Amino acid sequence: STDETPASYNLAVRRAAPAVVNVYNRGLLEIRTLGSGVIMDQRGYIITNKHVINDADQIIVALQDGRVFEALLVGSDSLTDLAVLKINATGGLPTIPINARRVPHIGDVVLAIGNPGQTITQGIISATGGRQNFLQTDASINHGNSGGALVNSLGELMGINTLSPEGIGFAIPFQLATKIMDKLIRDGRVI
Amino acid sequence: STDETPASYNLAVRRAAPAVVNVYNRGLLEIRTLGSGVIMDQRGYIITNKHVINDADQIIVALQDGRVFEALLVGSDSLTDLAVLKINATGGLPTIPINARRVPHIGDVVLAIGNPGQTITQGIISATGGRQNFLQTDASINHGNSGGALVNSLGELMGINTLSPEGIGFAIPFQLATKIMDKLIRDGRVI
Amino acid sequence: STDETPASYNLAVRRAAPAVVNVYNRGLLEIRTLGSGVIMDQRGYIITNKHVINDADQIIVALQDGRVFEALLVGSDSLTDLAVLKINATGGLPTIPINARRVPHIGDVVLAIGNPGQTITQGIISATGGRQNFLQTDASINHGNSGGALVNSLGELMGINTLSPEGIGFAIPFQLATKIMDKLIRDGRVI
Repeated sequence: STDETPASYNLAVRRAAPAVVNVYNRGLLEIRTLGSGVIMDQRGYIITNKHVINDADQIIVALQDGRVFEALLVGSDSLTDLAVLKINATGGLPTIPINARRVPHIGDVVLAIGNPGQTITQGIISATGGRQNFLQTDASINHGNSGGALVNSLGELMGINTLSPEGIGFAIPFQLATKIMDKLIRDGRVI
Repeated sequence: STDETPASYNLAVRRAAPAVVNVYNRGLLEIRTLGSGVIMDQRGYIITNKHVINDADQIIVALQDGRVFEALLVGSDSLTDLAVLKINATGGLPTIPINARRVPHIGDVVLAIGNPGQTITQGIISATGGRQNFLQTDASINHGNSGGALVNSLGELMGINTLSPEGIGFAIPFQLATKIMDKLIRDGRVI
Repeated sequence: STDETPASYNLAVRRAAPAVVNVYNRGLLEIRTLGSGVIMDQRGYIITNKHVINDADQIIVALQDGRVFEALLVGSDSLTDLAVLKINATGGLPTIPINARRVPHIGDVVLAIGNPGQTITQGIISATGGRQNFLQTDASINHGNSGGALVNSLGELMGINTLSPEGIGFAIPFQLATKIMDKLIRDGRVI
């Protein structure tokens, strides 16, 4: 035992977890924990759930490495319950690994990462995903990880954890989430 | 990441999932989803749960590949809550992989496959299984997969998912299910 | 399929499960199942939950191999809900594998072993752990395994399953559990 290495998905945690953040509201002084989010690129864009940021007076985002920014709402999308936020990117933002060539398959191991410290759960893709139906997994998806990332054993993004037929959780496929993000960055709320 | 392959049990899904079917009732016009089932052999026999087919006016079975047959009830077994159905086998029926030599061990990875699209969940054998006590697993077993198959990482049948001490699901060991099926094929309902 | 070997954590079950025991009460004749426990060393010391043994007239411990001892309460610790018991050690007691050099990492596969036959569930370490916060896992932790062991793929002890924010279970890190045990062996109940 002392010699061998335990079976683990910590590799995927190290690669992906730095990019998953905590999202807060700062009403006026009161601070509330809204949910989780995912940093997508170096420009400083972040995906979360529309319900997380629906009634936010001031939106704060907190990385695992200690940094704390204020975020502005780029726009949202009610059908997929997504929302894009924006923050100034100090040189060096951790971003969620994305592989556009990677095709998710049923049975793929996935970790749901969310920051209520950080909390990670394991399952598989039960079913591959408005425009299209969503990705299903038996990894626990709750408020503490709603808006966070779902990743495979390599750390590659498979989807965005979402809330709301029992024992199964839902994520929005990363292909669709990317397209919704882009369209929200250009136009605003899009229909 | 782009180079490497994600950890996955999709191999077992491809081998086993084609054999798991949807079972319906066709009362007179109304169609209801009863549950799931498993095709056992080329003769066209199918195992499901006695409770799934208990009050069926007309029984319909639907494969993943698009084919739709009517099934007749060969007989049932109340103690194990199993039921054997029969359909005409067009040349080429997908059958559930079975390995009679394979000995299931505690800790074995298992997938619960059921067709409510198809839905798959992952766990292990918590406990190895009337005549004998049943197999236990922490893979989610619900109505959407009740009557479906439980399989290992190789796709080999370990048992038949059944419903009805929390957080644990139950399947009937494939050895016992085979024997009950045979006895139901020969005699009818057996005691 | 017939050739290949199923993915399994049965290795860790064989190494660790023999050490996890059933704990009973023997009030005066009535016998009740209190919960689970873990044999730590050859001296015959056993860890369980303070709540399992809180109102015990007579404490009985039963190994998987058939042996049945009476245990005496060495002392307890309310903050961590732990308790140390003692039994006479016939030559040959199975003990829970412990690796003091092993550092638990987030994402590590873990099995929760408890004896309500024996029942085992699988998850990962969601979060690494009074003195310190506890270890989190998505492996099912219930009464049937409360007081039992949490182990990695190698069978090495990671913590003691404990009961009492949804979908997540808690174990006391094995490093802290060792220290509490020692201090309870020397002084008694410790503060």
